[PDB]
Amino acid sequence: GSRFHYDRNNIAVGADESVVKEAHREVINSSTEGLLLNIDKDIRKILSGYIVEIEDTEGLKEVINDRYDMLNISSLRQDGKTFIDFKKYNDKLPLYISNPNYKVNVYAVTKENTTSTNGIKKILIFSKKGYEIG
Amino acid sequence: GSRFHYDRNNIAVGADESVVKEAHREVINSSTEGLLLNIDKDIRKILSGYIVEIEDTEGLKEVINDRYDMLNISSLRQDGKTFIDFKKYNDKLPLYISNPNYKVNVYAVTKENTIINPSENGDTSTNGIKKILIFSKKGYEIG
Repeated sequence: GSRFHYDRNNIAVGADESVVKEAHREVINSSTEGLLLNIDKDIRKILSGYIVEIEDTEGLKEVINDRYDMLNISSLRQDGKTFIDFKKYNDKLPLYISNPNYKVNVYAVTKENTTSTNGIKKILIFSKKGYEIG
Repeated sequence: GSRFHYDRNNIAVGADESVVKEAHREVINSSTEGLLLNIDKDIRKILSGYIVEIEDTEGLKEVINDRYDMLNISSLRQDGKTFIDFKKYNDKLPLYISNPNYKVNVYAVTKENTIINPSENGDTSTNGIKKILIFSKKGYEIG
């Protein structure tokens, strides 16, 4: 099979979940400001961005960057590493995690899956409890 | 009161300046290549690293390792002592102190005060980082 999904002009616009999931498996650093990781350029090119969501112990979810045009929250450091920035669309503040058992879920959105983010098809690429984040 | 400052996970991430300074007070060797000293593991754990600065007689200051991602100049050597390496981000050379009255200042940066990622303005400097002076000696006081 092929690692990526291609559109009708053979431009890569997506990938199966397992592929996207595996590409984000190496986290260098996590904190309430965001995630630092190495992401392959060819993976970066198939994504429109990321959705950031806090989930409480009752399973209730809150999307922090909750509009279709607030998905662009990752950028590259001078050294090539990717920072997915929780603060950018959170009033430039770190995430507030009120209980260490709350979860921070980050989802990747592929270009073929791109006002709200509900209804956006997305790929869970990071999920940790507050006590497991910096 | 409490020796350390604790984060939302009840992990120590800082402390009052008096505690940090006191934990670095006793230096085994100071040279232009850096500082050798014993630091308590529990203090090491609350630090992101150190900023090294040369300060002339007129008070003009030069930070040697000036970036948010260059604080990591400390390590444990074979005997468990900490060595704060002045060469690491100094083009791999020892500090050049032009005049023996000039100072070398070293500041510690605690985890709660560290800069994890550059600002949205794209600033990668330590200017403005909150930091704690833990060593300040003139050239003639330095090996």
